[PDB]
Amino acid sequence: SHMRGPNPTAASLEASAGPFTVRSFTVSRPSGYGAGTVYYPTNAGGTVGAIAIVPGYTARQSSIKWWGPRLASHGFVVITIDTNSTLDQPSSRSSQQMAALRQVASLNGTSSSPIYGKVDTARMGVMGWSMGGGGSLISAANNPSLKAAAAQAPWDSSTNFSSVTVPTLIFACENDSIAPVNSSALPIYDSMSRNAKQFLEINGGSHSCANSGNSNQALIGKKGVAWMKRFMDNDTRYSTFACENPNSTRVSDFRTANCSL
Repeated sequence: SHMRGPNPTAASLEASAGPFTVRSFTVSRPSGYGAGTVYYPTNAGGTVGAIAIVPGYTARQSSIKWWGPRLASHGFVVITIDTNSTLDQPSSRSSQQMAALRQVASLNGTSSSPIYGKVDTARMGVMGWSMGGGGSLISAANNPSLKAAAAQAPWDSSTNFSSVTVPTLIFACENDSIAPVNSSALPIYDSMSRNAKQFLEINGGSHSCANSGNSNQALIGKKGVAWMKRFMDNDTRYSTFACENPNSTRVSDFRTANCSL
């Protein structure tokens, strides 16, 4: 267990920001990816786990930026990345996500870095949108020591993620016409037998339903923070929120397995 911050409430996890103070910086010399913003917290008590977030095809940090402060304010170091090319495919995106986690761990050891010793480099998570969500699931399949994964509107050329043992949360957008739920998100979710997993489908959601500026930041933010706290911190105070079937008009579908209360 790695418990930091007060006992959460649905209300405080729905809030725009958690208890901790967040400052950010642009990574100076990115190592094995295009660009990175690091978001961190100053007064967490101990060190916090790190999460690397990757956008979709043609997209940049903009699409996924809101997660940086939303997660960091609850006790994580979060790096949002631009890929080497906006036209990088999921396997390449996974490689770059893992290179960003690698560099976050190096900046942890770098006296000139604002996250100097602010990071616990044994507790790492992966997140991403679309092809970046596909990348996150590849990162989880290839690296089972990752503590948690969350993909929003994921897309990959293959829907078989049966090797994934990492607790995985899938955000789906009901009306997605880019990576439709019935051919992408759902099939990907159904492939995972060996892990804690969850599927939350956003009612009437387009492909961008979990991106910066979305109309469900309360519910989506609550779920992603609760999932990452539960599984990255092994913090059982978050079990109620991580596993709950939300009683919301904003949710069109909910599935979960191996998520014990």
